[PDB]
Amino acid sequence: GPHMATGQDRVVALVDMDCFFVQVEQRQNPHLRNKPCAVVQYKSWKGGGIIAVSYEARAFGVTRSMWADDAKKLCPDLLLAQVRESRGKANLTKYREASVEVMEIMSRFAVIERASIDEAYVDLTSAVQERLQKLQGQPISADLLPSTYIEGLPQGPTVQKEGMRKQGLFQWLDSLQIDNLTSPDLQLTVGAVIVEEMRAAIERETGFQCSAGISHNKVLAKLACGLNKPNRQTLVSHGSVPQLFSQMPIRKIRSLGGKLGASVIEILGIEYMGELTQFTESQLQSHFGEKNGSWLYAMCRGIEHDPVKPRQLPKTIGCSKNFPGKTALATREQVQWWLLQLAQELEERLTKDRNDNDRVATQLVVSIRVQGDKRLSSLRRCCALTRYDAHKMSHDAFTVIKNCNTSGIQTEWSPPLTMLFLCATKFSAS
DNA sequence: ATTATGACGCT
DNA sequence: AGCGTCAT
Ligand SMILES: Nc1nc2c(ncn2[C@H]2C[C@H](O)[C@@H](COP(=O)(O)NP(=O)(O)OP(=O)(O)O)O2)c(=O)[nH]1
Ligand SMILES: [Mg+2]
Ligand SMILES: [Mg+2]
Repeated sequence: GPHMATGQDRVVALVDMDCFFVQVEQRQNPHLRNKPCAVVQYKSWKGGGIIAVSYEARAFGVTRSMWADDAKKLCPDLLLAQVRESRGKANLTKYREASVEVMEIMSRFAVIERASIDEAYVDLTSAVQERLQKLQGQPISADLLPSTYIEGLPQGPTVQKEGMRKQGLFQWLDSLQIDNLTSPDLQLTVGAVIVEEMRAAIERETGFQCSAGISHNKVLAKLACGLNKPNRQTLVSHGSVPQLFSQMPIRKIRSLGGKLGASVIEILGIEYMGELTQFTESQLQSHFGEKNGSWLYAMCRGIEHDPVKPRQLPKTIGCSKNFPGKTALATREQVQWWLLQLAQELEERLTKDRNDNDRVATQLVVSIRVQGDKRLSSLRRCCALTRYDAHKMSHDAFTVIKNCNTSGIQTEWSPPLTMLFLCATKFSAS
């Protein structure tokens, strides 16, 4: 009753760039704009592997993870941009720099948590309180929400998508009690006004379009963001959760798309997030552990407490390359040369990071995969990172991995290596 | 031969 | 510390 917390204390937004790498390439090359196009890494094997797809190309069935040759079968006029190659490997610098452009704009409005190269959470609670004081009980005009959808509306008592959007928005705004400065629905609405402004700023100052979700916590904001992509934002209220979750496959919620989500489905004999409400917190904890159980009990009611962390910069800086099938590294000279290539890219990125961000990494993590292992990493070993020198980093990585070499011969490497990975971690202020 | 990352939980 | 999971 009156003591049952409803998880309506915060206003949280999730901003995700639409087809990011594609937009970066379309800004640089206007010939790619408003066209079916995709971004690929490498080229020789099946035309390269697609990692980003414009919405025009998605209409033909083009997806991430698809080989470009296969994509061309679905979309013969598909245009392709290739990721830059440096020191024999894909180099993603252009997209990391474009990311910084966007994240610095977002940081003007509120503290953000960088969740990936193209998305960030925003805690708008305080900004919303400020705007509400400025409004002075003035109603919110639909003109202030020109790209906002209200999930679950319209309802009750009409052909085109924009007319649907506007009808739902008008139903929402008509039911708003702008008198109450602590109404959660009002707070969400003001949050959506601020996010319209943030997205306008991003597009004006970078040329990039994005989508966004506005809700009371990170998981609902993330889910909302995907409901109306591209170039739109969606508000998911606390009240919309029962209907939304009643037909929501468990796998659609962040964290449940893998083995745990499959176990929830299999053990409980359910399919949708809303079915979880029928179990007690102790029941869920008994199946999925104390932490997962409490999280599921709250999440199926729309409640989640994970804070937006004040963290605009990545916590690690890493360099990885796969060596599939017959390109695996089977000599010591090979392994040394590629450790050096990775280490040289890492040195360049670390030196730039130190100059920009006033910090130094102190730990080097070396991960490898050996032929036959189906795991991402076969082995992971750390050593100290005391100088930004690629030859030293690569020599140290070799020293910590050289005992994996089964070959009695000194020149050969067996079993051959199918992946190398260097990761700088444990940053300190400098 | 699905690649290149990044975050975070467990023990 | 080293390994596993999840995202994409
Ligand atoms: N290297 C690499 N980059 C990837 C991979 N997957 C994604 N990226 C890169 C390329 C992506 O552009 C970028 C952002 O990932 P999203 O937000 O998941 N996809 P997007 O922004 O394209 O479309 P949407 O409009 O649906 O949000 O991350 C991968 O497997 N490998
Ligand atoms: Mg995106
Ligand atoms: Mg994203």
